[PDB]
Amino acid sequence: ASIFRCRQCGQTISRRDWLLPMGGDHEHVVFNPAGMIFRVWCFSLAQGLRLIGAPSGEFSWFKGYDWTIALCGQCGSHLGWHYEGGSQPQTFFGLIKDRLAEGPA
Amino acid sequence: SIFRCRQCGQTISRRDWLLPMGGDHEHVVFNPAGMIFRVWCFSLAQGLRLIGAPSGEFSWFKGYDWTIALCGQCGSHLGWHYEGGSQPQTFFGLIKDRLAEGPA
Amino acid sequence: SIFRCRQCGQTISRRDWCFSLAQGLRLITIALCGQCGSHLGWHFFGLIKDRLAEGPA
Ligand SMILES: Cc1cc(N)ccc1C(=O)N[C@H]1CCC(=O)NC1=O
Ligand SMILES: Cc1cc(N)ccc1C(=O)N[C@H]1CCC(=O)NC1=O
Ligand SMILES: [Zn+2]
Ligand SMILES: [Zn+2]
Ligand SMILES: [Zn+2]
Repeated sequence: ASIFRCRQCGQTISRRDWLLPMGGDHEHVVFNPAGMIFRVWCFSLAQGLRLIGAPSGEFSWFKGYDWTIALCGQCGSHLGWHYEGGSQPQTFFGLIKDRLAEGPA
Repeated sequence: SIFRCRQCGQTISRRDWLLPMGGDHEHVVFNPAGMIFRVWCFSLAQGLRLIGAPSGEFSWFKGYDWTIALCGQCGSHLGWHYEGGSQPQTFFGLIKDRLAEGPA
Repeated sequence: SIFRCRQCGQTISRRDWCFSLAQGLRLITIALCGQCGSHLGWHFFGLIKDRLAEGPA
């Protein structure tokens, strides 16, 4: 019973039970076109976020998925991205590990 | 999909250059210091600096000698170059979490 | 060459021992890693190879 909370405001976001091994690992170190590097943990589900914009396929780290920016729905901190439009799974979250705090349910 | 050094962005390898050694490009191995590594095998890499002389001692890959591979830019230890074997003669075993994957 | 739990590094088995002997498991048989409780296989010990790591003795 471990949960991940927004490090800025404490809202519960996801659960350790929901870690998802995308391509063999739940941890992906990635860089965007601006050269910013993120350590992303993949989760099946989340709550308490606000997904902003329409999904985009441009520069997706995960082939066959479109992404949307995920903010903490409470404080607006950028916590990662939601991925959709794929298969097995259809949808999942890539959340920035350093912006989360893990603790007891 | 390009692999860069996670510490500095040096260009290192490509997803196209992954090599399934023994049926898998990923090997999970431990050294005699008890460190566990998820090693990805690549046919080719660039931007590294190979340090020292090859050694067969404790090689995870039978028939190959290894040389330490640093990031040629920042000096971070990214893995090993393997040589002296067959099919292939040489390849790179890089530590997955010391790389960052992203756009070409 | 020694087989260890990939998740926590518990020693499980070796090259010399589908295994005939293992250590460090808890049989529930479903074989859990005794240390971290990862499902590593069943008891003949059958172990998920992808759930192991290999190194020197
Ligand atoms: C595409 C992009 C352009 C910018 N000017 C700044 C940032 C980004 C960015 O992080 N995009 C991310 C979105 C999620 C993903 O999968 N891949 C990406 O590169
Ligand atoms: C051989 C060795 C001795 C130490 N004192 C510390 C670390 C290491 C080490 O990582 N060696 C690696 C080199 C690459 C290989 O294939 N197998 C290994 O165990
Ligand atoms: Zn928040
Ligand atoms: Zn570097
Ligand atoms: Zn374990």
